[PDB]
Amino acid sequence: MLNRVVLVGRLTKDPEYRTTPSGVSVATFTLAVNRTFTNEADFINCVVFRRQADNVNNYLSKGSLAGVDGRLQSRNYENQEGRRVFVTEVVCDSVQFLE
Amino acid sequence: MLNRVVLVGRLTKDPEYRTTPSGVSVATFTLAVNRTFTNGEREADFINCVVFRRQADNVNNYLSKGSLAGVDGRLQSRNYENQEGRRVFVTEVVCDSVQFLE
Ligand SMILES: O=c1[nH]cc(F)c(=O)[nH]1
Repeated sequence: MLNRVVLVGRLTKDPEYRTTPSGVSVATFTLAVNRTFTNEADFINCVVFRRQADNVNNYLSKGSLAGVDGRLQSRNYENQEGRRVFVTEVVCDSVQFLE
Repeated sequence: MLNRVVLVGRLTKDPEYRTTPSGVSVATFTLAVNRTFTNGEREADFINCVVFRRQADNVNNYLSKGSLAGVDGRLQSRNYENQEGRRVFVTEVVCDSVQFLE
């Protein structure tokens, strides 16, 4: 079914590397996406698969402007405090490096 | 900045329909959005949506568990403390429009 999300925002921190529970490598970063209206940003976790993870970790850093096109994915997991965390993330088909 | 979400899916439950403390209609539901790829089995994503005003009224009046719907909106994050004292991070789709597809 149709699942498409597009964002332009600035990274809140330097991107990271991580391995999925199944051992697949990804890059992760958080995008601060300023709203168009007035009463503020939204903070959206993004996930890049395969070698695109290397472009993300080398070209972007905290404050970099980026654009993402991808799909929204839900998952959940138990954190270290033994707590069930529910997340909705953008799994990126492409990341555009705007600056 | 650019922030756009489009989804087609089916409601996992009857929408929840209420009037906020500002006086606006509010509707919430979870859209089960099937993935295009397959594992052979095909998995789904479960996206929390919220709609306000006339679109909320329409959602309550026409959508029910299992209904096919299309949403066009924006992705919003927020924070809250639960009664256990834990910070909970919320990501949901705030719908500008809902399309009824059945
Ligand atoms: O962050 C993630 N994105 C997609 C996945 F399939 C997963 O396991 N973890």
